[PDB]
Amino acid sequence: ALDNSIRVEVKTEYIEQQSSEKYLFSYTITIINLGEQAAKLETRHWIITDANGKTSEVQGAGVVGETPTIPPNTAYQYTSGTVLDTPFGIMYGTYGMVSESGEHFNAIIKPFRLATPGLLHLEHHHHHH
Amino acid sequence: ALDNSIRVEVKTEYIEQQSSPEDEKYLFSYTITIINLGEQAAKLETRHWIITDANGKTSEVQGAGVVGETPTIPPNTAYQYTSGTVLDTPFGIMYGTYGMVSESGEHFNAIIKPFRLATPGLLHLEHHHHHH
Ligand SMILES: C[As](C)(=O)[O-]
Repeated sequence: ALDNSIRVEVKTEYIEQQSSEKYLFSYTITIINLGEQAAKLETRHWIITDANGKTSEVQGAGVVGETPTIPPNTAYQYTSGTVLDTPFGIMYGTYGMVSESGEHFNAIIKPFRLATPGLLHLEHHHHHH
Repeated sequence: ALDNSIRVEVKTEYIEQQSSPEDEKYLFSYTITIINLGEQAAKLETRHWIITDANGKTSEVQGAGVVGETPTIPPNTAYQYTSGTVLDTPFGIMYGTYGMVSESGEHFNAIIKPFRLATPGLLHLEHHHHHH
């Protein structure tokens, strides 16, 4: 029931540039419950930040319109997206969970990158001879 | 000439609400199918969208290709792709054109008929029944 009983994994994908400039990204999240009892995702709380420092927040019921119940040792996956004003940004937040025993807690979704394949930062190394 | 060689079909889906305390936002996805019924390959070079919210407030999107590519659709082939858009109202309309170019080098447009974007059950269901 305690925190850490829920692990959040994330993958993203730059979808398309909407020049009017805006950038559409998609993100697929897998919420895995490794706790003793089942847990229900009741709310979400996103904090999005673009390359310019402009930040926005989204608080709502469930994810993609659903409040799934994730039994123990089960993984719930879903996909959504966000439109940024810049070709890259950072996104993090929390999910409002509720244990089978009626105990409410937050599942943490660590910061993750939103970026076009051309602006994804790469550190460069090489062989020393 | 080749204006009839391409047919566009589309389906949509309400993904998720992206609203902030005072700024309504609704994320939609759309899956376009571009069928080349021509006897020659056709390459999608540009797109030009006209997006309208429930109040007539429109936005215009113009760019090269779709989702990062300018696909070549050979004869008798249906190319599908998915993208999306965010509206400030739970209902809206989209329409526009794709700038196509044929193997022969000729440029023409593939029309994209207007289609809706709507959150499910925005309008209550109407009921019919076998009379008598
Ligand atoms: C599934 As999407 C992020 O292209 O609306």
